[PDB]
Amino acid sequence: SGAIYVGNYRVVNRHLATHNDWANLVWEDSSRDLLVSSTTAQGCDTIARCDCQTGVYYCSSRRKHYPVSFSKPSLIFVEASEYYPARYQSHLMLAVGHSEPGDCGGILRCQHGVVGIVSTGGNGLVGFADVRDLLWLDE
Ligand SMILES: CN(C(=O)[C@H]1CCNC1)c1ccccc1
Ligand SMILES: [Zn+2]
Repeated sequence: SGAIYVGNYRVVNRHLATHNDWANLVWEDSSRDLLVSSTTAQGCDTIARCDCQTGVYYCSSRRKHYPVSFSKPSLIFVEASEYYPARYQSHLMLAVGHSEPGDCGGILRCQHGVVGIVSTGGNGLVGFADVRDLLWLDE
């Protein structure tokens, strides 16, 4: 689990979004595994505006942050799940690292802020849904 809180927005994995998320839906992309919901409290997270390919992500299944190199956001084939067990996920970044289902929502961050959230795992690769293109999150 985990979310990004920036201004009056909550960013979550679309597959973990709650009733309240969908009740206050701002934007969702099933191809990206992202949902943004509206919040009453003003969030204080900073979204990275950059093309960093290095950062640190939180891995709940190890209670540890890992520094990683990650690929630029791309259209990536993803398998096995129950929300979508096989399809192309867009705006996805991979790194070599540990991820399990429950690690989804872990934040990946660089010096410039939040890069994205853990979205996919399997074969020792961790997929992060990029948020850096969502310039609207900051206004
Ligand atoms: C196992 N796996 C793949 O098969 C991808 C890797 C690049 N193209 C196919 C995958 C997908 C998403 C996240 C982590 C791993
Ligand atoms: Zn950066």
